[PDB]
Amino acid sequence: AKRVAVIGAGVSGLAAAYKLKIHGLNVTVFEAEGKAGGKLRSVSQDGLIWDEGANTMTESEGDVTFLIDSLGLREKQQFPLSQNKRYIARNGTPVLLPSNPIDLIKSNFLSTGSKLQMLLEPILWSHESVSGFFQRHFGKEVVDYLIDPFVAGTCGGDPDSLSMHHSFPELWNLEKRFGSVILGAIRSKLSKTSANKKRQRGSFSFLGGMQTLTDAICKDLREDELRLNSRVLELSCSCTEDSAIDSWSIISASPHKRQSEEESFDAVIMTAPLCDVKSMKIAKRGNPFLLNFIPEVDYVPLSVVITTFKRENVKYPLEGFGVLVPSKEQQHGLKTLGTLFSSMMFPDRAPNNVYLYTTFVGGSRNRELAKASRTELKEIVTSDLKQLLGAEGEPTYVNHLYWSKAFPLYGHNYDSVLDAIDKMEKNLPGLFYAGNHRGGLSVGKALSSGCNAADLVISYLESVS
Amino acid sequence: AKRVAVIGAGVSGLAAAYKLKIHGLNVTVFEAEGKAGGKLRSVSQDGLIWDEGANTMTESEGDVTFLIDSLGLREKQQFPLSQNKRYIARNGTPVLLPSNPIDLIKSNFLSTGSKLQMLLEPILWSHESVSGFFQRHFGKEVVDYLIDPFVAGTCGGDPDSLSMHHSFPELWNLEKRFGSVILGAIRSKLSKTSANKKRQRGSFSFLGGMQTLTDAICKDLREDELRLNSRVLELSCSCTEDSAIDSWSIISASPHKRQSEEESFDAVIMTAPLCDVKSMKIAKRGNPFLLNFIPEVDYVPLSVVITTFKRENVKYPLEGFGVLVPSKEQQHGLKTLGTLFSSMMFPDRAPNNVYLYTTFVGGSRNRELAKASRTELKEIVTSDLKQLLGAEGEPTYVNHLYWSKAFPLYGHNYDSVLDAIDKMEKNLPGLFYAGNHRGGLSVGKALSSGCNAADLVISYLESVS
Ligand SMILES: Cc1cc2nc3c(=O)[nH]c(=O)nc-3n(C[C@H](O)[C@H](O)[C@H](O)COP(=O)(O)OP(=O)(O)OC[C@H]3O[C@@H](n4cnc5c(N)ncnc54)[C@H](O)[C@@H]3O)c2cc1C
Ligand SMILES: Cc1cc2nc3c(=O)[nH]c(=O)nc-3n(C[C@H](O)[C@H](O)[C@H](O)COP(=O)(O)OP(=O)(O)OC[C@H]3O[C@@H](n4cnc5c(N)ncnc54)[C@H](O)[C@@H]3O)c2cc1C
Ligand SMILES: Cn1nc(-c2cc(C(=O)O)c(Cl)cc2F)c(Br)c1C(F)(F)F
Ligand SMILES: Cn1nc(-c2cc(C(=O)O)c(Cl)cc2F)c(Br)c1C(F)(F)F
Ligand SMILES: CC(C)(C)CC(C)(C)c1ccc(OCCOCCO)cc1
Ligand SMILES: CC(C)(C)CC(C)(C)c1ccc(OCCOCCO)cc1
Repeated sequence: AKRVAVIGAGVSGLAAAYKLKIHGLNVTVFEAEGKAGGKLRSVSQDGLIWDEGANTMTESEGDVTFLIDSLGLREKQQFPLSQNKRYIARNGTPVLLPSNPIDLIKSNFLSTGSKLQMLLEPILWSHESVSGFFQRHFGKEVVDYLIDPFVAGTCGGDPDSLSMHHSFPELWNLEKRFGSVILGAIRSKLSKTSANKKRQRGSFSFLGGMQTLTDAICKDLREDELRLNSRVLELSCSCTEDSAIDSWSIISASPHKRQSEEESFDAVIMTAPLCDVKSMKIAKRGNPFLLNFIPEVDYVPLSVVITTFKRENVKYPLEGFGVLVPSKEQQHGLKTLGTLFSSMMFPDRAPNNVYLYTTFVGGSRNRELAKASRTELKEIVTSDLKQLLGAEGEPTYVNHLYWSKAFPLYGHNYDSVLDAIDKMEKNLPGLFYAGNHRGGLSVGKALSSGCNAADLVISYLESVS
Repeated sequence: AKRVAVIGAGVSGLAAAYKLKIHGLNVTVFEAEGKAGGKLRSVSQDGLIWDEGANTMTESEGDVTFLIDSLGLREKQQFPLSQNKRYIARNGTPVLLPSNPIDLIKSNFLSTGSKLQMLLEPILWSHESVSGFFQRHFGKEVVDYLIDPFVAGTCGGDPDSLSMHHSFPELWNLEKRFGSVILGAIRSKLSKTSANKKRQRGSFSFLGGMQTLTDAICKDLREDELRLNSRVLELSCSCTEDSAIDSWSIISASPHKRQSEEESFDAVIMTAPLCDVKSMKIAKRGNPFLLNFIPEVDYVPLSVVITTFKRENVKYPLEGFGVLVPSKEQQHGLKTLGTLFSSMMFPDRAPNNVYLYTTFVGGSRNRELAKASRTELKEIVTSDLKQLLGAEGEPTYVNHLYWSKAFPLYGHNYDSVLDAIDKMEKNLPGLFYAGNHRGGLSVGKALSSGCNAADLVISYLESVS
C-alpha cells in the first residue's frame, strides 16, 4: 500500500487526489486554510449567491470533461442565461466589443490606421512582453482596447509586464514559424478524445457557485483524507537504507492547537504557489536542500467586491456578461478592472428586483487599491457603476474578499521560473509540482496539471519492480 | 401505368430515370446517340484507357454520394495517385499553383503589388463579366493568371464573356451583402465514412473511366427502358377530354425501323441541351408553340486529344494533375487550353514505360482549332507538350474526339435564358427541364438536377387531390 502526499486543496490538488484514489492509491491532502475550496470560493447569504474567486470556467481540457462526468456534475453545470456580449469602457463609457474578426474591420471600434495595419499584417510581418509583440504587429489602439482588456480580464495584469512567450504560447509559436500572426491563425483554425458533442462550448459555472465542483471531489474523501488547517512547514526525504524508492515526511502545524507532527509518504504532489514553496524548510539526505535558485515570482493583488442595486436605480443597464476597464481608462475616472453582470448571467443568484454585480478592484494598475477598506471599496465600485451603468445611490449591500496574491505574474524571468520547478523535480525524486505557475491560470488548466501530476506519480511508484 | 419519359441518356437523364425507377414509376429513356454515355465517354483500347468527355468529378452534392452508394460504386471509385498540384503556363513555362488560398500570399505566384490590392480589398471594396468584376476588385494579374486559367479549366471559356452573376453565384451574393469579396469569403469559409471529407472533396473518377458511372445506372434499366438512336423530334400534349393530368406523346425517329413512332406519357423530363430543344417541333393543345425567338445560347467548342510519349522522351516531367494555359499565353506559343497528366493520376490507364496525356484544344480563345484534322491536332498538342514538358518527337499514338458544343456558355443574356426555361415549365404542365444550362456545368451538378427533376415529376405525379 503506497501513500501519496498532496500539498494544497485547490482544484489542482483535489483533481490530483481524485485521479489518484480511483486508481487505488491511498491519499492524504494537507490544506493550510480552514476550508477546502481553493481559489474556488462560493458564498451564500441574504438572498445572494456569489463567488469570491473563480466565477466561471470552461471545458477545453479533456480532464475537465472527464471530471465533470465522474463526479456526475452535469445536472449542476450552469450556463449563463444572458447573451454572450462583453463591453469595453472607452473614454469612460461602455462600448460593445466586436464578436468576430470581420466586425473588427467592418465596425468603427478601430481607427482607419489600425485596420490597414491589421489587413497588411500578413505582408508587413526572447523576453518580449505581451504589449511589445502586439504593439509592433497590430498597433497601439489594438493593444490598448483589445489585448489589454483581455489580459485584465484574465489575471488583472498589465500587458507591459507579461512574457509574450509564456502568456500566449499558441501565438509565440506561429510567429516563429509562419512569421505573421494573422496568416498563421488562419492557417490553423480554418483549414485526448473524450465525450461531449461541441455542446455549449461557452464558459459556465455550477448551481451554487464555482465551489460546487470542489465540494464534489471532497465528498469522496474521508475526514482523514482531507486535513484542513494543517499547513505544511517542512519536507524531508530519506534514501538509502533497506528498501527502494525514497521516503518523504511532512511536518505540518496545527496538529491540534499550536502543535506539530509528521508522517511518511512515497510521493508528494506540490500544489501551493511557488511563493509558498519558498517558505518551506525542505531537506535532501540529511543536509538542507536550498531553494535559493527559485526566482522571486510576483503576484497580481486584487479584491472581489460584491454590490447589489435595486433595478429601479440602474438607469443604463447593459445586456451580456459584463464590462472590462482598459487600464488606459483610468484617465477617465474608471478605477476598477471590470465588473460581471452576475444576476443577469445567473438570475437565481438574487432577487428578481435587484442586480448583482461582481466587481474586481486593484490589479497591477493599482495595487494599493486592492487593500482598501470595505468602505473605500464600496465607493470605488459605486463610482464606476454610476458612470458605466448609471447606477444611482448606494449599493444596497456590499461585501468583498481581498486576495493579496490572486494570480501568478508570468513576467520576464518566467522562462527561468519553469527551469527551477524542473530542477527541483529532477533533484528531489517523487516530488511533483502541479501549481498554476506552470500550465496556466484558469480552473480548467490547473485541474489538468493536477490530473497529469497524479498519473506521473503513478508511473513512478510503479516503475519500481 | 404511369408513363415517365426522360429525353437524353446523359448523367442527368440517367440520374432522373434511376431516382424514378426506385420509386415505382415505369420509365422510358430516349437517347439520340448510339451509346448511353452522356458527355461521359470512356474508351478502353490499345493498352490505354481514356475519357473523351468528363475526366473527373466530385461529390459536393448529396445526390452524388447517394448514387455512388445505391449503385454500389465505392469499390470502383478511383482517386489520383499523384499529388494534387496544378501548374499554370506563365511567360512560357509551368508554375506551381498555390494549392489552397493562403499560400497565396507566402508563395510568389502573385506580385507584391497584387497582394497589396488583395489585402486592402476589404477597405477599397446586372451583367458585368467574370472578367470585369475580378478585374476591378483584385487586379489584372489575378484575372490573367488565376481566375482565367480557372474558367479555362472549367468550360474552356473566356472570362470576358461570362456573366459574373451566373458563373459565380456564391460570390455575386457576398458582394451584394458584405460588399468586399475577401471579407465575405472569410465570413463563410470559417463561418458517412472515416475519410469522408478528403473524399467528399478532391476530384476522382472510376476504374475504366467516367463512363463506369453511367453504365452502373444502365444495368438497372430493362431493355424497354433505354431506347438508343431514338432521337426525339416532336412533342405533343393533349388536355381536356375524360381524365385529368394532361397527355404527352413523343415522335422519335429511327434508322433500323424507318418512318417514325409515337408513345403517350404523363410527365416528360427534358435533358437535351437548350440548343436542341429549339429544333424540337413542340405543340400545346392543337396549335404549335413555335420558337422564332428562343434564347439561342452559344457554346464552347473543343476537342479532347489523346497522346502518349515514351517516358524516355519526356525531358521535364511535372508531378501533379496537369497544366492550365492562360489565354494570354498564346502570345508565347502555347495554343492549347491545358492538359491532364492521365497516367500519372491513374497509372493503370497505361504501360509503365509511357506517359498518357489528355489535352484539350480549341475553346473560346480559338474555335477554328477544335475542328482541325487529327494531324494538325497532333502537331498542336506536340508543340505545347514539348515547350511545357520537354516532350521529344512524335506522340507514339494519337486519337481525339471533337465536341462542337462542349459546354453551355453562361453569357450576358443568361439571366433571361433561365426565365424561358421556367416560362416553358410553368407553361407546358408535366414537362420539366433538367439540362446543365441551369444548375451548373459539372457531372456532380447535372446529376443533381436530374434527381431533383425526378421527384419534381413525382410531385406532379401526385398533387392530384
Ligand atoms: C479573484 C479570482 C477570480 C478568478 N476567476 C476565474 C475565472 O473566472 N475563470 C477561470 O478559469 N479562472 C479564474 N481564476 C483562476 C483560478 O481560480 C485558478 O487558476 C485556480 O483556482 C488555481 O488553482 P490551484 O488549485 O492551482 O491553486 P489554489 O486554488 O491557489 O490552491 C492552492 C492551495 O494551496 C494551499 N496551500 C498553500 N500553502 C500551503 C501549505 N504550506 N500547506 C498546505 N496547503 C497550502 C492553499 O491554501 C490553497 O488552497 C480566478 C482567480 C482569482 C483569484
Ligand atoms: C470535354 C468535356 C470535359 C469535361 N470534363 C469535366 C470534368 O473533368 N469534371 C466535371 O465535373 N465535369 C466535366 N465536364 C462537364 C460534365 O461532364 C457535363 O456538364 C455533364 O456531363 C452534362 O450532363 P447532361 O446530362 O446535362 O448532358 P449530356 O451529357 O450532354 O446528355 C444529354 C443527353 O441528351 C441526349 N439527346 C440530345 N438530343 C436528343 C434527342 N433529340 N433525343 C434523345 N436524346 C437526345 C444526348 O445524346 C445526351 O446523351 C466536361 C464536359 C466536356 C464537354
Ligand atoms: C477574473 N476576472 N474576470 C474579469 C472579467 C471578465 C469578463 C469576461 O469577459 O469574461 C467580463 Cl465581461 C468582466 C470582468 F470583470 C476581470 Br476584470 C477579472 C480580474 F482579473 F480582474 F479579476
Ligand atoms: C474540361 N477541361 N479540363 C481542363 C483541365 C483542368 C485541370 C484542373 O484544374 O483539374 C487541369 Cl490541371 C488541366 C486541364 F487541362 C481543361 Br483546360 C478543360 C477544357 F475546358 F479546356 F476542356
Ligand atoms: C488566442 C486567444 C483566443 C486566447 C487570444 C486573442 C489574441 C485572439 C485575443 C486577445 C484579446 C481579445 O480581446 C477581447 C477582450 O475580451 C476579454 C475576454 O476575456 C480577443 C482575442
Ligand atoms: C468559388 C470558386 C471555386 C468557384 C472560385 C474561386 C474564386 C475560389 C477561384 C478562382 C480561380 C482559382 O484559380 C485556380 C485554377 O484552378 C483550376 C481549377 O478548375 C482558384 C479559386
